[PDB]
Amino acid sequence: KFAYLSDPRTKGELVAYVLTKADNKYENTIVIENLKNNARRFIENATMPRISPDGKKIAFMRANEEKKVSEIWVADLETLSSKKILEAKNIRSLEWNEDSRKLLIVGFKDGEKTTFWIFDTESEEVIEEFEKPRFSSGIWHRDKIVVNVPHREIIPQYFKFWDIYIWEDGKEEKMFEKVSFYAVDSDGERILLYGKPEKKYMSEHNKLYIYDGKEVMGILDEVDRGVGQAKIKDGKVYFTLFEEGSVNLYIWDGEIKPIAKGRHWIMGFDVDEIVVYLKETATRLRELFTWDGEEKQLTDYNDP
Amino acid sequence: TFAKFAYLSDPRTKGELVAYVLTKANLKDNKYENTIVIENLKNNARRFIENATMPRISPDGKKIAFMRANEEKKVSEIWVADLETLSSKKILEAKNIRSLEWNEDSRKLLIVGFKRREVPAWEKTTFWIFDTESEEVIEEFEKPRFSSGIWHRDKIVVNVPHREIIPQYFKFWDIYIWEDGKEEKMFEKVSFYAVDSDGERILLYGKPEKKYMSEHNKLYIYDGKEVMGILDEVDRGVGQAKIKDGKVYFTLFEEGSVNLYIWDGEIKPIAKGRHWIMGFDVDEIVVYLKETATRLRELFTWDGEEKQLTDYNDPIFAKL
Repeated sequence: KFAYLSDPRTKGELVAYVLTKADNKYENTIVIENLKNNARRFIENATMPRISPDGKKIAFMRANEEKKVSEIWVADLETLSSKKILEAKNIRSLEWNEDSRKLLIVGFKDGEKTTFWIFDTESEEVIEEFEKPRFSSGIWHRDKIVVNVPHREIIPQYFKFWDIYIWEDGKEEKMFEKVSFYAVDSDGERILLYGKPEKKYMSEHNKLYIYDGKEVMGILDEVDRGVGQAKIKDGKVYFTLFEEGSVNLYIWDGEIKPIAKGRHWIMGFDVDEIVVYLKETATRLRELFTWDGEEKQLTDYNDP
Repeated sequence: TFAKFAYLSDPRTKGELVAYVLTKANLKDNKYENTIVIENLKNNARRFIENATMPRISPDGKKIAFMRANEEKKVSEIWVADLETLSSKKILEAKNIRSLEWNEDSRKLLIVGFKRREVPAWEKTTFWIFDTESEEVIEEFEKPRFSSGIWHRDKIVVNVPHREIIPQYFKFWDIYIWEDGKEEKMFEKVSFYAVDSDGERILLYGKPEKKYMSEHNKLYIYDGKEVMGILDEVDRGVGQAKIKDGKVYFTLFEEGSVNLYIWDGEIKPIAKGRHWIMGFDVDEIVVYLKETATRLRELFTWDGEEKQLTDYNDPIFAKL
């Protein structure tokens, strides 16, 4: 079989991704590549690569058989002394704080709870923990956490709605009540919201909105397309659109401009100093590319 | 602070009967209460079942199955009311109920849900077949979490998530057909799942085979020969879909509206306009909930022509 790439990530001039190949069973491996060197590192049986903004550390998930546990590890990129920091039944998200110190882990140990752990690198331990209803999710907003929780109602509902809180040190305030979007990213100032506008919950497409404490501002209101994945970085939002057989990557900075548009589908991207993504085509499996204004191919596992 | 209104959900029809859930604030007990209303289309006569949701009228119009929440036990109960003998009873207790569906014979009842200890719509999944004649559960089986099932004549078509160990993100399903404790695989690792059957054709919902798939779910019909798409050339999201006598009834999300259509080899509108259709059903007649910018959802029928059946929220203004 071929090499199947997942979960492209970048910070500084490092890029990382998951490589899936088959011996017995299928095998995941994190590859870490420097973009002025091209030498590669290897974490075996690892998934969910997340590297700190400052580039000193990488967190990851390792699947574990027998105990049937999902493990969270953290390692120094230099010395590479990895250590297991947490165990859970399942992990839904893993995200570094801007300070390259705190890690947010969301996962599962009426009914079930989503657990949010905050790991500290200096203490070298989990320092806070809280629980929310099921299907909850969260993201860092500076040192606060923006938490999405499903909207609970006694009146039967046809559409699915969300409450959104901002959380800090055990206390929280409700941002939105019964809305049709949820928070997916933040640049520490603007929160990026994915979904449908308030009262137009019956609308056709998932789109994007920015919120800073003043008003909710759509950035795709007049584009009749649906969004795949989106990120925000320094006030600019990077996002993928479903467009007639293709999935294309765009940037918004007040104007929508294309990063990677064509007969392809972009399946995962990340952006720090340089935009990185996985692009697949009809004939070729997804390879890793970079984009600094111009596209460059970084991987060629599936040559043929 | 507001809620002065009646909130309608889950429209159903069999023969000359329609039913739905009416939800309303009890100003005495200070909480919302769900009531099933059963209306006869010939004379507009109504019947009520208090403290109930999930109305399911038996094909022969002689029974209704429904769900009752026990707040104090944290369990959902399945009940059956006999509209002829005017009696009802609890037939099953479970933690949660996913679906409730009568067999064509108005005797067997398929319940899918989650057992109790000791896509807009109104660690194992358990499937129960309850027999109203025998008055007991006659078949019961478990599948992995997030499985689902529908009747296909006297068989059950079962959708099971295709987990596989190749980590991914497009959702795949295996689909089996089940009878008398034995099953057969019909589809292996497909990006759709069975949502309805008319006894002959199976209606499938999901995303195209092959690389192309992406934004919207689509509708497909399995006829015993090939899986055929019926909306591949229409770039719109699909809501709910049902198949009856080989015709497919479905909602599309179009430009801020949600419209109801019928497919019979070509697509024709049933209820198209600046509105949203919030659930529908079809037997001899089509029934649906329709909401607008200025009006909360009310019940409507369609037999070639639209007729408004309810006016709870505008009882003076609406019916002139």
